[PDB]
Amino acid sequence: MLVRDWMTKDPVVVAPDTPVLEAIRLLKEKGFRRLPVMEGGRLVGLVTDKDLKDAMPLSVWEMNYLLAKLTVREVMARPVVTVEADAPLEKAALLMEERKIGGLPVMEGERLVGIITVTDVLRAFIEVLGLKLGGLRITVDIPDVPGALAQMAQAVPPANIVSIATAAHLPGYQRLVMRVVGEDVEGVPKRLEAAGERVVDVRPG
Amino acid sequence: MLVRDWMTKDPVVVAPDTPVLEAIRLLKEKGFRRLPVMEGGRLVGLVTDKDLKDAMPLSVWEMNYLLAKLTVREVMARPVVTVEADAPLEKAALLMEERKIGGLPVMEGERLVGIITVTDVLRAFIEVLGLKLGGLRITVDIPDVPGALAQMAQAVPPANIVSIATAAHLPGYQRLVMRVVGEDVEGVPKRLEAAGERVVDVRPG
Amino acid sequence: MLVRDWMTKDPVVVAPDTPVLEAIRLLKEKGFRRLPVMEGGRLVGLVTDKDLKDAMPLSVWEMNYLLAKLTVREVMARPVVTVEADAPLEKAALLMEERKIGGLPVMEGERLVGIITVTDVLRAFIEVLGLKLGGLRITVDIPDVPGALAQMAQAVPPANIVSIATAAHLPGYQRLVMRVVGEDVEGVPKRLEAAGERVVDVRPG
Amino acid sequence: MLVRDWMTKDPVVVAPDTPVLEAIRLLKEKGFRRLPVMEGGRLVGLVTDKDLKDAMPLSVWEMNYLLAKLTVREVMARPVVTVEADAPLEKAALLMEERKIGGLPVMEGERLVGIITVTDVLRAFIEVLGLKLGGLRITVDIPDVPGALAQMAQAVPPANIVSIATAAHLPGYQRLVMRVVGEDVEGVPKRLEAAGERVVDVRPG
Repeated sequence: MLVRDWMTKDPVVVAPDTPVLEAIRLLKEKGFRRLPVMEGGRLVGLVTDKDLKDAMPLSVWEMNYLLAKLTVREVMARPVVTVEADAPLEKAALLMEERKIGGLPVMEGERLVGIITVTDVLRAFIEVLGLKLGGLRITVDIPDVPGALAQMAQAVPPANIVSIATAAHLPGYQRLVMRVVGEDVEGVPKRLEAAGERVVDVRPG
Repeated sequence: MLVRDWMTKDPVVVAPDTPVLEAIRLLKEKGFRRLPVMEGGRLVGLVTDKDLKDAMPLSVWEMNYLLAKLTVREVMARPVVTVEADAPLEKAALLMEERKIGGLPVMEGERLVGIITVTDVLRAFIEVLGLKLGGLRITVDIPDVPGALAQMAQAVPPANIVSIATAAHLPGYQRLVMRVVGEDVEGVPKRLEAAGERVVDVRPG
Repeated sequence: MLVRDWMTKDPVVVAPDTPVLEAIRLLKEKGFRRLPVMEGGRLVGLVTDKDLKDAMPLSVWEMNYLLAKLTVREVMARPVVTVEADAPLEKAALLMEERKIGGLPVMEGERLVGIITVTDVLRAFIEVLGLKLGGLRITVDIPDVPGALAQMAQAVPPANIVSIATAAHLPGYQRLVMRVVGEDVEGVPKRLEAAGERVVDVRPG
Repeated sequence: MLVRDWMTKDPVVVAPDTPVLEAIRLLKEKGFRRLPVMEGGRLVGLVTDKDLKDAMPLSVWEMNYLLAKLTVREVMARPVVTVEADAPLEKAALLMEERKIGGLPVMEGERLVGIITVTDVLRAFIEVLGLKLGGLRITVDIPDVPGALAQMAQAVPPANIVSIATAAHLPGYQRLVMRVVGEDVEGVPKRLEAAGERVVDVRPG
């Protein structure tokens, strides 16, 4: 799970002296929403469609004249928050959530290699947790001692586990959301509690 | 993991006859970005800040006069895609990613109880997968036979497993990204491969 | 020559609480350019198309929202300069030129009966000076003694004089621009100087 | 009375490729309202502040982007109506009233020497008719036979006549508006009708 595997490569970039209104049209016609800003071959700022639209430099033309001449440099954000291409996917999600952002320029050190957004990170979590694989979504409470998860896992075969998440740490218990697939997945809930495990609920993957 | 646990409750709503420009200012001053549209006490449409801004009904005043009178009804989207409050968190992420959306009205049947966004879903995944718990992030390749994960898990104690994801299904092997925490977590990589497991890489949680 | 004879009757009026953008459209669709403002059945202000257009109450929508709600009261001019319907036409021209204005509400005391503009005053001067009657335009220098004009005028018959203007008061001489029409107008220049008058130049009416 | 004597010399001009919004600001900061358009050293068009403001090339930015790039060439009027510098003042008034215009580029053949407006023409009529000279404004009805005006004029001395206009051609009578000044002007009304002339009314110049 790397940023590389989910980023969009070769994004559109813009220059600081690019006129605000030109930047806007560029974002419209190429389907993007944020625009990293290059100068001297280095990343010097970042602009979103919002930033451009909410730009504030009056009558209708003093204003209109002012927007017409406002440049990207005057509205771009810095310093820009970025992630390394080779970073774990989860780092991007962390950065995005911490700082309220929906998008993130992807770097190799000083170079720009792509862009990763919130919907890219969503796709990634959807893939690696198997949210599209059907099977069964099982919430189960296991004792919160080190060896318990290994013991719970023996009930699943012949079926497979694709992902486990901790819904909650509880007094005496760790509450797992578990997705299982494959052979005789329907048998899993039985086996789990017949093996003395505490099965909270079960629905389709 | 329910939509309930991550949604923002009691969102701002608007009426179809609300003027487009009034809706915009409402979104500015209350910090939201999408606006469900209520009528007759039912959800009849949905509008984003983008929808409102990109509205197209001319000189500067014919246009200006036209925006001034354009109503929410003329630009709202339907039918609105929603999720039930009691739905698993993962359902929201699925809906958002499928349909390119960043936000989702939350319902109890016909009633409106809140709103859940992409950053809410991010927070949720960040919590349940433990991306903020430190410990160790371990990519490990285990044989892709039913019983293998149970066997791999016995190496972790005295440390705990908080979450497992499948980075990839490979020939002969399932590649897991595993986050482990607690007592002697540093010992885990040793134990894993000393137990014959195939440890791909290790970095800090 | 009265204001009455040249004014446009029953002009469009507006109220102080009329929205600026509504006033603008009203001026577009009825062909006017200034809008007297009535309240309580009295004249309380005056607005031009310029005043409305150059109105200044920001981003593009804060501005747009602001214009949308700006009222005529906030941009109207007062006190309003007016002329009485029964006033000599020349009074309007004087008021318009003194105060740079192109239009003038026409009153009967406190009541509003019409509107007179610069092009109305132009029409009037064009009519009463006969600028469309053809004939001859004669610049002539007569001595600047009281009886001279009477003496110059005897040369015109059988032709008629329609108007006389003073192009300049000169040392020893008053320089007249005179328009003559009718029978044997071509004979006038001859008769004038043959009568010892000083004929500066002659062109077609 | 020439256009020369009342025109504003050395007006601001603009080029066809001048951006509409730049032309507008130029008119604001130099106090003019129309802008002749020069190219190749010849007059190729004319633009008013209205023309520029009412320009119509959509969302708020497609529009805004479009105005930003609209050039004077796309909105200028032609062919341009002009007057020769050496033309009689009255020609300008005729052109302005005929064609609804408030301004007129002033030429010497192919060259541009100035600009004359409606308020310039007003000033001129105000000067040559003596509307600011006080004295008496006398409406008088004289018989409409060739010799009558000469005969009426003998009553004015010792006072002077500065201008005569024809308010109306009537059955049997020409109705004159006459402005008289100087010595014993108060005596004129007496003398006129005592000389059998028909004095309609009298007010201050």
